[PDB]
Amino acid sequence: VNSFSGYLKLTDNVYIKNADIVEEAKKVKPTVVVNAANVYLKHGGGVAGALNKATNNAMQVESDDYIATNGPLKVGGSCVLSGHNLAKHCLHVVGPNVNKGEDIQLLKSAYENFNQHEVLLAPLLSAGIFGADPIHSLRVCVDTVRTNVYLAVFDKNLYDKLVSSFL
Repeated sequence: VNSFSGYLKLTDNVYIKNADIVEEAKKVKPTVVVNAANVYLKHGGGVAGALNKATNNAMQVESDDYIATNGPLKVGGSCVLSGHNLAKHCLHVVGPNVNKGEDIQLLKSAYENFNQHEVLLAPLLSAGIFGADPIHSLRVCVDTVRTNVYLAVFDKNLYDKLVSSFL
């Protein structure tokens, strides 16, 4: 049993809810929250900007030190950093950004990072300002992630379309 509430069950391991991931993280304090990161861990907008704002910029300060030591992530890659006030850990995952021309086949590689964690609160990778089709992102998630994933979808209209169209 876990703390996640109000989710629709899509599969054995994937759950979905219309929710603000920031407000959901603050309520649950999950072991892992996933950030929709870029390779520079520059948390300007979208999910990343909202998560970072909720940490009072402490996520960005920690991230800048990580990049100064390690250099940029790979598209499809990830790193584990602090979850600050939101979670124990934040898994920063880089999905391909269609608005930069990145290979959508890298979306499966991105979701494979989730399999290193037994339970996660996450957004749909490469959705929103990363430009991919969220219906596609949900299909790749279901077909790639084997651990227990609780998906937060900010937009009510999109949530209802994801559920209605789910095979």
